[PDB]
Amino acid sequence: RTLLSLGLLVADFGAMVNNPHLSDVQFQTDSGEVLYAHKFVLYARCPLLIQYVNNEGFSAVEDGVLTQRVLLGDVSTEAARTFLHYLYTADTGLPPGLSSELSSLAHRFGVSELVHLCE
Amino acid sequence: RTLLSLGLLVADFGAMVNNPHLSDVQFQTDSGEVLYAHKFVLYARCPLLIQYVNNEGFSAVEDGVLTQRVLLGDVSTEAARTFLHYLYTADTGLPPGLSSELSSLAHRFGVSELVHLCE
Repeated sequence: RTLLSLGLLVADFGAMVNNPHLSDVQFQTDSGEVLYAHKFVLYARCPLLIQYVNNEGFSAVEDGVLTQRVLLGDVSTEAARTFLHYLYTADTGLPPGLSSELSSLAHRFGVSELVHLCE
Repeated sequence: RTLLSLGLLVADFGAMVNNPHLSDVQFQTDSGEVLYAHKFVLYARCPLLIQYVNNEGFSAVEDGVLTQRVLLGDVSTEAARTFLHYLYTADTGLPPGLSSELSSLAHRFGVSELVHLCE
């Protein structure tokens, strides 16, 4: 069954969402909350988001280790997290209370399938 | 359709297989060929493989950038690549000419679903 194998893959990557381990990029929302992400995923799945990181980010050093942090304005921490979740897992079961915020994000960062789903 | 979204995710990660971009680990087979990999995936999908990397790897610096290289003995470059492909994409359509080599790898690194498929 490829569905079993795929189901395991989705759970595996889902466990990396907002996971500081191996994180080389951080998004900071308007609340001041930091969300951990991985360039591996951003680059593979969202060329425009990784360019935004490379263009508007700034370096931050914690414990002698350097990371890129990016401000991610005018969006709820919850929407930003759901967006990242979609990139890591392709999960389309997303809370409609967020559909409008997710759609702005998907449009800004060229995630067409997601604009489709957010109607 | 979650299947469309998932199909896109699988193609996206599939394009990272043996892709030097963002690579922080390399496997060297008996032929002397180097395969590029990403700890993000290994850690998310194969705890035993990432431990083997951390335990038996050695550091190599190219262009002032440091990577971990690991010898991956007694296996064909093609099998090693298919193994990595499975970790990145969960693809179960794997060439039976390799099933025996993949099974040794899956068993060594605790990928149970894959031992199942290799019969």
